[PDB]
Amino acid sequence: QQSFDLLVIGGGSGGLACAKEAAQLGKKVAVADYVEPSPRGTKWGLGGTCVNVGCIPKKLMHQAALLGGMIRDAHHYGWEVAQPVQHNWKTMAEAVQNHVKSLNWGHRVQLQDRKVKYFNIKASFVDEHTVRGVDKGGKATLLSAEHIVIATGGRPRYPTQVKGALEYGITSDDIFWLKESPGKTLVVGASYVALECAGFLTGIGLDTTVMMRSIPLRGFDQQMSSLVTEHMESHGTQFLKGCVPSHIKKLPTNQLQVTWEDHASGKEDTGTFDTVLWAIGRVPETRTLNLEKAGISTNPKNQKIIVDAQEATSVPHIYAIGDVAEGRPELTPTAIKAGKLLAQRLFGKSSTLMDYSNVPTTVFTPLEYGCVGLSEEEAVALHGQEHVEVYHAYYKPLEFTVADRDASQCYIKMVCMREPPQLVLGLHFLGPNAGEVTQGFALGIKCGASYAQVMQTVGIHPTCSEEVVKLHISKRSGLEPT
Amino acid sequence: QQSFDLLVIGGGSGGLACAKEAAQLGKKVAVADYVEPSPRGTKWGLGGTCVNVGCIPKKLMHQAALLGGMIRDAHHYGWEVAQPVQHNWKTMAEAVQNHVKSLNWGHRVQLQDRKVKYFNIKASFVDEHTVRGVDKGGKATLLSAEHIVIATGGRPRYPTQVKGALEYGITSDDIFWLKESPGKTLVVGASYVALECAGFLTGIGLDTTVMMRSIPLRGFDQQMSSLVTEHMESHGTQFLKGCVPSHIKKLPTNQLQVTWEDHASGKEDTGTFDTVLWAIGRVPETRTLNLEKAGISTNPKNQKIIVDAQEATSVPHIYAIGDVAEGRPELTPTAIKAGKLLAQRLFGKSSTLMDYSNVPTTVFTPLEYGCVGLSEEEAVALHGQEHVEVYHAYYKPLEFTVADRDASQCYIKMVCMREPPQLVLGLHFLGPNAGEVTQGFALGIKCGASYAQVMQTVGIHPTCSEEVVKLHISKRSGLEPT
Ligand SMILES: Cc1cc2nc3c(=O)[nH]c(=O)nc-3n(C[C@H](O)[C@H](O)[C@H](O)COP(=O)(O)OP(=O)(O)OC[C@H]3O[C@@H](n4cnc5c(N)ncnc54)[C@H](O)[C@@H]3O)c2cc1C
Ligand SMILES: Cc1cc2nc3c(=O)[nH]c(=O)nc-3n(C[C@H](O)[C@H](O)[C@H](O)COP(=O)(O)OP(=O)(O)OC[C@H]3O[C@@H](n4cnc5c(N)ncnc54)[C@H](O)[C@@H]3O)c2cc1C
Repeated sequence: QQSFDLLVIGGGSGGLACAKEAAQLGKKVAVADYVEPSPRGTKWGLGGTCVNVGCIPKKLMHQAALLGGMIRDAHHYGWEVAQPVQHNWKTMAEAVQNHVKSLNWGHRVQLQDRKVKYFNIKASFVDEHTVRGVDKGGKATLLSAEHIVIATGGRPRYPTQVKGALEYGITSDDIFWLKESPGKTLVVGASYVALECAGFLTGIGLDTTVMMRSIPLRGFDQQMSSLVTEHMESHGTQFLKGCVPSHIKKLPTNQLQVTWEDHASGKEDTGTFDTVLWAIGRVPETRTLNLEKAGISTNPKNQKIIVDAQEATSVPHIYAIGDVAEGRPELTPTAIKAGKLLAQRLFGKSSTLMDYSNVPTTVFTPLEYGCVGLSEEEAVALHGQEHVEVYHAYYKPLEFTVADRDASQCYIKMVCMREPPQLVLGLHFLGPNAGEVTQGFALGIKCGASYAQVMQTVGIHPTCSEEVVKLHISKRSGLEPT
Repeated sequence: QQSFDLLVIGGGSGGLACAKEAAQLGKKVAVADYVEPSPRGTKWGLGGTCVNVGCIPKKLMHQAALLGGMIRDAHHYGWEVAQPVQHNWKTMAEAVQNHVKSLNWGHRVQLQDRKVKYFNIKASFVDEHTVRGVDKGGKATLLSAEHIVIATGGRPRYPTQVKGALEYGITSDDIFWLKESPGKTLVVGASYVALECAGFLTGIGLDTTVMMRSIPLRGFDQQMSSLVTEHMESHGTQFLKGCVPSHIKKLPTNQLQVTWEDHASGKEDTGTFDTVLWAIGRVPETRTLNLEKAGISTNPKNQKIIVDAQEATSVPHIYAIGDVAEGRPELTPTAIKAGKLLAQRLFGKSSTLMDYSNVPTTVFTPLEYGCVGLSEEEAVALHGQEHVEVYHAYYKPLEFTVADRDASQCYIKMVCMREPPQLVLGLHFLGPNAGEVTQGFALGIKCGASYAQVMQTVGIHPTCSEEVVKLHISKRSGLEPT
């Protein structure tokens, strides 16, 4: 159609927030969002990855597996539930998918009510102020605007040089939509996406195995990541440490013949699974954009979009947000706010910039891992072991006592500066409702909380989070942390 | 026996902490703890109210009822659990009680290892440096010490002028130990003790009714308390608003004939219940102390012990801690720390005082209510409506969506100062894992967090606590909070 004050490419977490805000600021906004299906042929509605194949489905299926543990615990507190309790993938999927759809329609209604022309068209630049797009039936349509915002996020990544890879494998995109149970599954990866999925899969009774080339959750505090995987294998998830896939052969039975190199024992083993999921990192969606045709530089290694402290780029009126923006953390909350504030800066008269420092997060694994601030190792790198004090503790959730469920791995460590009052650099929590616990402490770090203040902060008894506040044993002291 | 550097009357939350610390400071400590049974004849081990008839049993039975909701939700996520699932009080009680005992022995072992002579003797003063006590078989025993610490807490309170009261009623002390299901129960009270108990009782399938003379949770933010009870009656708990008991008659069937005045409708109705629990406030245990024989002044109204900012009293070497200390909040964490720090001050060389300001708390009702800082109403009283801004929101836990369980009452309000950056005065959370959520924010308030900082604090998605950080709609604005 004609032009708009603002045009947003990608109707997901970041983009939709930018549009809705701009639209709320009395500006004529337009958004184009197209869901190029997955190799396996999966596709979905408006809302981006988080809504359709990310946070939501993941968290809800995790909730499913958790409930399974809840039913065991149930009998300990007096609930005479017939223990031989099966779980069927169809019901769960049905339920999760329907909610996902509520969000699709929920967004369209929000875009309609704020009046934002929605073009389900996959964009690509032609010049510096215009884009061209195709649709379901494939037909061009001229679109331009003064300001443009790229919020195209990314997509899973397939392995290079692995026959059978595309032809038979599936990704995080396909799993939340499978029509029938994945049956026996092999998850290839060490990212949080990998761990979380094998986790709830194990939770719902599936034979699951994680294949890791090297270390777990690269990027996160290693001691905690270590504790996470240890909890997993101690509770059903099978692990293939130090292994890489080389090829997959489908059997006349339709099963998958996964062959691999085991760099930690022999040198090549093989297994048979019903599903093989590749969780090996994502790739920014810039390929199709023709960013070159618009003069928007991007960093070579990670095909992201180089950006300003104002999410700006090569061109002064073109901005990048979310998974595509280099440096920016791949989280839904940051993209939402970043884009929302960007709208505020453009036609809202605000001068506030997005602040990606100390962003709390939580990996939703069987035993949840929530953290905010510096990694221990990360802390000594910036200050030196000499100026860092680390308080830690193994604790036991009251609820775990009567349910008689293992408390190992329920560990908490708080990284502070050694000199008083000892500013807190990072907090790490491993246990039930980790995200629920970490959140509040994030405000503590954004405010500059100190260990001195932590000690003067009474706990809510009885709870797991109070343990965070009861921490007194440093690692330097050498004392037993239990 | 002979004297000790420190003598502690009452081996519970506050006292045991004081002793263990003093004992750890190389001082010879002694503690006397006697559990004068309840009118109904219930009694227990070392550890105080929290361990035996408070936080622990309460929280675990609450956990029981919660699991019941968890089993319903279970079917929605695909868990084919045979819905007609009964719950039996015997198993639960057995399980909860055994854990309670672990704490009894757990404490004795800690007192043995730190070497603290334990005299299961109910004390009473004779002079200013000595006490006299009786035991199981009742036999005196001379005990003195330079410093004395009174940590005798309190005990339930029976109604005055209500025939049938003692003869048939039970208290928070008796419920956690009942040998057989309470059957149909009537809870008389509006304190958190009252609500929490009728709550898990309803949770485990019992016909429960709360009888309230007037308002709920006097002392707490009224809007939130209102929301709490509303959630309860919307989910099984029956309410008798504006009623007072006048007499109880036992029927030849052993049931209880509760007669009462209904100041909100007729003027006198009657009901029949299996159990009647009086949750109408506690009373400090000073009666038996002969505080007069030692010259320790106490405030008339609340028979507590008047104290210094150092938990000191009339006499310079006698200190009071916990439920007996006037002004001090009746919580386990405060008593623990207060007593621990007191030890640090005496023979530890510390000059730090206990800080009872902004203590977070959480009432464990069907739908949990966690809060810290000022009550809204409390805030306008100290600053004036004119200088207070209140942000609020109704939200829906992701997990509630697929389980299809009502989100009403899931409300969050944050009371701040109106002038920027808008210091936060109090935070109120109503929903799942309230204590888990509130804790962290307590550190935020102890640090002086501001709403400006709250807005710059990214949330962990998806979680309930992130809602706390997403708050943007003020009450002044008049806008819809959903
Ligand atoms: C398995 C998994 C689990 C996750 N769990 C969490 C979690 O618990 N918490 C959390 O905070 N984050 C989580 N994330 C990450 C989160 O979903 C992303 O950080 C967030 O979606 C990024 O937002 P975005 O707006 O940048 O892009 P996206 O939400 O990915 O949206 C981009 C949109 O643009 C479309 N598009 C792409 N190219 C074009 C084009 N050329 N033309 C038109 N449209 C185009 C896409 O198809 C899509 O609809 C998870 C991710 C995965 C994969
Ligand atoms: C139903 C209920 C639920 C609760 N839930 C919570 C909760 O979730 N969280 C929380 O933080 N708090 C909770 N509390 C309150 C908490 O238990 C108290 O605040 C805490 O126990 C007070 O500690 P204390 O050391 O002062 O006294 P107590 O723990 O009460 O200990 C006093 C001890 O001294 C003994 N004693 C008394 N008089 C004498 C004497 N003359 N000679 C010798 N010994 C004597 C007593 O028998 C007892 O063993 C709850 C209370 C109740 C009643």
